[PDB]
Amino acid sequence: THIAMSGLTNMQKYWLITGSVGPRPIALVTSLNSEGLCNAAPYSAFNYMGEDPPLFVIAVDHKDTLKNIIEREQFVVNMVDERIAERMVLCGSDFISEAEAVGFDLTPSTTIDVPRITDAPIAWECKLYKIIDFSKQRSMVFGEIVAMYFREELIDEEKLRVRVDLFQPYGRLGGPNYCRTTDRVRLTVPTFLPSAG
Amino acid sequence: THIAMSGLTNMQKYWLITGSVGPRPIALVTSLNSEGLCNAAPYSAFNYMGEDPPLFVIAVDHKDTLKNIIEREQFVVNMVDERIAERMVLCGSDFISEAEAVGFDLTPSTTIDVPRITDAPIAWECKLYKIIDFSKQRSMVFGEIVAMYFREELIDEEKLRVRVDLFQPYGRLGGPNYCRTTDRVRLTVPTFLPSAG
Repeated sequence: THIAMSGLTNMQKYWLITGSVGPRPIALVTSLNSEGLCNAAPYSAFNYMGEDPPLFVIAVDHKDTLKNIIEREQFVVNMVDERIAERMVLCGSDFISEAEAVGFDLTPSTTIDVPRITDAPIAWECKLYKIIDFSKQRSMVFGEIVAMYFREELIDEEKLRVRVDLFQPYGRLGGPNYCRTTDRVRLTVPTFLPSAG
Repeated sequence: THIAMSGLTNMQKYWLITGSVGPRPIALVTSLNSEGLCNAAPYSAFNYMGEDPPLFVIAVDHKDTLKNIIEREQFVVNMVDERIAERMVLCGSDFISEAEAVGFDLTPSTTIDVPRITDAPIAWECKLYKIIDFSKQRSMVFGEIVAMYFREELIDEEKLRVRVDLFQPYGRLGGPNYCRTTDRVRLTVPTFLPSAG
C-alpha cells in the first residue's frame, strides 16, 4: 500500500509518522522558569546527533520548556524506565510545576543549576547549544551533554560503560503505547563480509 | 554516579551516549549512486522532527549515503522488523552495493527514483530537505517524507492509521543489542489532571 503525504491533514500526517518510526527514545526534560519553578515534559522526537561535541536534538512545540531553556541555557534530560514511566506520562498532560503535580522529587545537578528527577535511571546534564526554529509553532533544541548521572547499578565506572543489560528504558510507539526493552537480541556486525551477489 | 564529558575520549563519549539513549529507531537508508547502483546503510541517530512539513533527521558520517543523497536529492528510509533485521545489520559492515552483497531485493518507489527494500515492513519515500554539516566528518541530513509504503497488513487504509499492534520494529540499544517491540504497555495521558502538591 502506498500513501502520498500531499493528500493528508496535519493530524493524519502526525499519526502516520508517529506510527511508523519507532520505538523512540524519551527525553523527560526538566527545566527551570524565572522563579526557580521546575517544569517537566516528555518528548520522543529526540535523538543524539554526535559525540564531538556531544550533541542531541529534541523537537519541541512553542509547555514552558522552550522558554526555560532559552532563559537558562541549561536543562536536564531524564531517561525513562519502569520506576518513572507513569509519572512521565502524567507530565505530558495539559496543565504550574509538573514535577510537583505528579510527584517527582528533584535532586540537584553537579555542573548546572537545573535539577534531575530523583528516581531517574540516567540523566544528562545539558547546556543549550542552539535553537533552530522549525516554524512559528515548533523549534528544534540542540543540547550539549556536559555530564551524566547514573544510578550506580547501571554504570561500570571503571570501564566507562553503561551496563546495557540492566538499563531498561521504555520506548515510545504509535498511539499511547510503550515498548519495554525486555526482549532483546544480540546481532553483531561481522568482520567477515558477505558477498552474496 | 556522576561522569563529566570533559574527561573523556571520543570513543568513551560514544559509548556513554549510545548506551544511555534508547531504544533508538533504525533508518535503513537506500540510496542510488552515479551509476544507478543501490547502497544501503542503517542509522539509529535518527528521529522525526515534525509533520508540517513532514521532516526527519539522520546524523551520518562522511559509506556513500551522503554523496548519493546530495546528488539525487532523494532516498528511502526503510523501517526495520524481524524480516530484515539480520540483513540490516550486515549492511552496517565495512564494505559496492550493500543491497547486493547482503541479499536485499529492491522494489521501485512511486514518487521517487530510489527503490525500497522488497521485504521492508514500512518505507518512507523521501526528498532531501537540507543538509547541515555537523563537522567535516559528520552531517545532519534533514529529509522530507513525500510518501509512505506499508505492507498491507500493517495499515488501516480507511482509517489512515498504522496498525500499531502488528508493526513490530527493532530498536537499537547500546552495543550490538536490539530490543524487539514485543512487550508493550498502554499508558494514556489523562484528561483528569493530577495535583499531588
